[PDB]
Amino acid sequence: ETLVRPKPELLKLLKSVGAQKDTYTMKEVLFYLGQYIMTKRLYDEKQQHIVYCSNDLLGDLFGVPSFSVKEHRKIYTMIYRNLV
Ligand SMILES: CCOc1cc2c(cc1OCC)[C@H](c1ccc(Cl)cc1)N(c1ccc(C)cc1OCc1nnn[nH]1)C(=O)C2
Ligand SMILES: CCOc1cc2c(cc1OCC)[C@H](c1ccc(Cl)cc1)N(c1ccc(C)cc1OCc1nnn[nH]1)C(=O)C2
Repeated sequence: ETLVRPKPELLKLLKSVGAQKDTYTMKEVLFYLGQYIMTKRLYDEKQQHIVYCSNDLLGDLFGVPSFSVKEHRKIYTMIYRNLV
């Protein structure tokens, strides 16, 4: 139920995929990031689970060049780095 306030860069990213809010549940953040990954085609066509964000704003925000979507605890850390 927790509402979080994204830092400026993550907030702009969320707004790029149609987010209209100031604060978000972690669920909404994950949905919007998933939409971002889909729209920017940061997932690989052939390779399961891996998101390639090295060329992308997302990579700048997360501080990694790639990650697996299976690693939920790591994903939470990467997002929380970008929350107030
Ligand atoms: C209540 C809503 O919850 C979630 C929604 C979404 C995800 C995880 C969630 O919750 C778990 C933390 C993840 C995802 C992973 C990491 C981030 Cl940086 C962003 C989004 N995703 C997603 C993105 C890419 C790929 C290849 C599979 C995905 O998703 C199936 C998948 N996820 N894990 N295995 N398969 C979404 O499109 C939305
Ligand atoms: C109550 C919160 O729980 C946890 C949170 C986190 C982790 C483990 C947890 O609990 C298990 C010990 C682990 C991690 C591993 C060891 C330590 Cl020395 C520090 C952090 N991690 C994490 C860090 C780096 C990498 C490359 C992957 C990670 O994570 C994979 C991963 N594991 N599960 N999903 N993704 C986190 O970013 C947060």
